[PDB]
Amino acid sequence: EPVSELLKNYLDAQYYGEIGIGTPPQCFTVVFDTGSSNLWVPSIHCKLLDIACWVHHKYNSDKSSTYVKNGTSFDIHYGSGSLSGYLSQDTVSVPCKGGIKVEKQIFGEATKQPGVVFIAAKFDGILGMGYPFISVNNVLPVFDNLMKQKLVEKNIFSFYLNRDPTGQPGGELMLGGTDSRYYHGELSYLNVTRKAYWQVHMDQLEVGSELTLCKGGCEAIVDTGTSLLVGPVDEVKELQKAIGAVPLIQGEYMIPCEKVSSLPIITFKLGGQNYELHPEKYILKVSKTICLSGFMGMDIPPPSGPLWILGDVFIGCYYTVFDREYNRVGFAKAATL
Ligand SMILES: NC1=N[C@@]2(CO1)c1cc(-c3cccnc3F)ccc1Oc1c2cc(C2=CCCOC2)nc1F
Ligand SMILES: *[C@@H]1O[C@H](CO)[C@@H](O[C@@H]2O[C@H](CO)[C@@H](O)[C@H](O)[C@H]2NC(C)=O)[C@H](O)[C@H]1NC(C)=O
Ligand SMILES: *[C@@H]1O[C@H](CO)[C@@H](O)[C@H](O)[C@H]1NC(C)=O
Repeated sequence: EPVSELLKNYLDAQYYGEIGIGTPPQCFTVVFDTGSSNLWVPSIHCKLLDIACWVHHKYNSDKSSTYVKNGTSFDIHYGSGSLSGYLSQDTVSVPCKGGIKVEKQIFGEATKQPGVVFIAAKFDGILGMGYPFISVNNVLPVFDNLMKQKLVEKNIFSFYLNRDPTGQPGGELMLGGTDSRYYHGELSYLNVTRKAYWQVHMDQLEVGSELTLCKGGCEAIVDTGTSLLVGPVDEVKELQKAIGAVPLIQGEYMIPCEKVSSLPIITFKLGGQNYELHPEKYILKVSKTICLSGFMGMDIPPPSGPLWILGDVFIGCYYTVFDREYNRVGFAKAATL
């Protein structure tokens, strides 16, 4: 009864699986993003002269018998850029072909995607798996709608993200259960503080034994739609100096690959349990073979911030369970090889 969704892994930075929209299903690749709450894919009704209109697969409402028109225009903004379009209603299949059919799901037909962001993305769109409180246009999210249709037993979903770039599979989303093959030991849970993002209280962050960040407590979100670990700019700048990383030309922080195994252990201490990240795990190897820091400084302003983002680096190292029945997040050491 729980549904397994294969995930592809692009350079440890993007994790996306296949879904279907319409009857017959039109296949789209989406990032299952716990940092938003809307489902949107590109539309055929984009414009010939926009470059985003030539990149990803497009929703064609003519070819769907289950399509019904909503038409309400939407406009979505965030850090990297923005997109806009109008809403539609159709059946959503997970996966595109064991699977389930979510009926009467309102989503977004993106007709304009300015910026250079979406050109870099190997995925067509986004399926938000956050709370309804951050859903633009107050659109009932996919997971909320599927639980209303009682399509899985448990009001939970779980993420395995393989941080081995060449390994297979790239990851696995588990709708309605948890996959014990992909984690050792037992799960330990944190209560969600703010039901908007998957927000969590963090007691402190220890970079070795000489630098303590998030001093006196701070707030964090568990976000599968963010590649790296993100914290306040000033705090992460201390972290990069403590590990000796220097900013490159593009902004990435680099550290010589010889010095990796001599770098301190970084412990995220939240909710009575401690979560270790050894230097081999919070430092990425990119191609030349150059080693980059897994941390990124970004000031998220109020009311949402300041926030730490436990992105794919953290989730790829700890199997994560998102639980809407008891509003809590679970962690367990992910199985490797
Ligand atoms: N968690 C998170 N999702 C992102 C940004 O941060 C987002 C992430 C990505 C992204 C990029 C690279 C790898 N993985 C990703 F998920 C791409 C597009 C994108 O685009 C959006 C995102 C979030 C949002 C939200 C809109 C309204 C609610 O607040 C966030 N909107 C987007 F268009
Ligand atoms: C989809 O279109 C409808 C009507 O064009 C929009 O209005 C919703 O309609 C429902 C029908 O029962 C009413 O409860 C409300 O007037 C609206 N619902 C909500 C949740 O706002 C609607 O906004 C559009 N989008 C969605 C996601 O329903
Ligand atoms: C989390 O919240 C639930 C709500 O009742 C409570 O039962 C549980 O003890 C809480 N856990 C912690 C660690 O505070």
